[PDB]
Amino acid sequence: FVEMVDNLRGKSGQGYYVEMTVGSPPQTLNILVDTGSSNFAVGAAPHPFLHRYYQRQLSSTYRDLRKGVYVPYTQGKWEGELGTDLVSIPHGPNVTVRANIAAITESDKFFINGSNWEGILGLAYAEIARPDDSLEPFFDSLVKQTHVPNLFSLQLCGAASVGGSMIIGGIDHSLYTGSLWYTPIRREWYYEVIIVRVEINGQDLKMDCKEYNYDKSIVDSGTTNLRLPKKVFEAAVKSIKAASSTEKFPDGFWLGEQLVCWQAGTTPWNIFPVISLYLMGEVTNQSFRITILPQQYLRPVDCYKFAISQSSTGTVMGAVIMEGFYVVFDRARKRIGFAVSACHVHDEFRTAAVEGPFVTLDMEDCGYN
Ligand SMILES: CC(C)COc1ccc2c(c1)[C@]1(COC(N)=N1)c1cc(-c3cncnc3)ccc1O2
Repeated sequence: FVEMVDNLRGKSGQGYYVEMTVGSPPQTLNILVDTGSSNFAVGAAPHPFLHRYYQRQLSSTYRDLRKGVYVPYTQGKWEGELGTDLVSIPHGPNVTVRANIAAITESDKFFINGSNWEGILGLAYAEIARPDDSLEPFFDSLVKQTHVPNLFSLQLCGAASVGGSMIIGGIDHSLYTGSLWYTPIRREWYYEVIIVRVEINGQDLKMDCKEYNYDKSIVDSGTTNLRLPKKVFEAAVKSIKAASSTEKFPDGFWLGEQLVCWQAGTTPWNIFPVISLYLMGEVTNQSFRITILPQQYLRPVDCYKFAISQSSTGTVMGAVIMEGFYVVFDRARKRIGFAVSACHVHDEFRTAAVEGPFVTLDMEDCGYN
């Protein structure tokens, strides 16, 4: 899998992208890697923000599905024309598949001014594909048409340029240390999981665990922050406020509405607590925990942004979580694996951790229905 190592690039806060080719002859595009959606959609018109775009008129293998698709989402929208074409991944497996491609023809707040990507690769399941679940997501097409095993894994490395690895069809042991610990994929739509317990500096938040997953918890490479349900965010901030009493901060800061600054080099990591999420384990009454540092949740913009935010769509384990870990999207076995990332950023005192097993009762009650 060495050829796939370091196949991800990006700029801080603008997502991680992978190089792809579409059409014959192949057209090279950079594509945002998104485990939080399920469409393969590429710019197909000369939007001023785009370095390049899909030109269907140059492709002999293009097939028109003669159908439109309309996709608003919480932070923008895109609209496009459905088709199929030959798609490959230069720094992925040595294969070419015929996949659905939405040719983006109108969008709002979708493309980023200054970014180096031109499209989005939705790695989640058909249930949330647009316009409906009969539009086969790319990864399903890949697995159906080749011998590529039904899993992929992500090592997101963070820092400005960011880098990482998407290992398609397997797992690269050089990207992590210790053991992988697996949590069940609750349902195949988003990559949905169940959080059974939350600690701040080893101190249990002591909330009904249903709150942690109201109305869902997902693993999402297409979200920057750790996003937490409102009630849980509130409780987490109160505890983090308390744990970091050494200094005082404005209420806007905890809402991600203004930065806070330290004279360069004297940033006090130590006054900031670690955060632990316990995830439902593979066995009845068994869990494991993942632990991140302030290096993960205080984002550099020396100034810093608080990168934990409140949510009305449930818990979202975005880049803030994923950058601590090597994450295995084991589709074949309906589970997601976490191990300590070989690239994660740590000091000489504390370190991101994946630890188990723990005894946790009533974990089935933590899921929302
Ligand atoms: C299945 C439905 C409900 C959600 O569907 C969508 C559709 C489009 C869509 C995105 C999601 C989004 C927003 O969050 C995620 N995961 N992808 C998304 C995220 C980014 C993004 C990611 N990271 C950093 N900056 C921007 C850019 C575009 C973008 O577009």
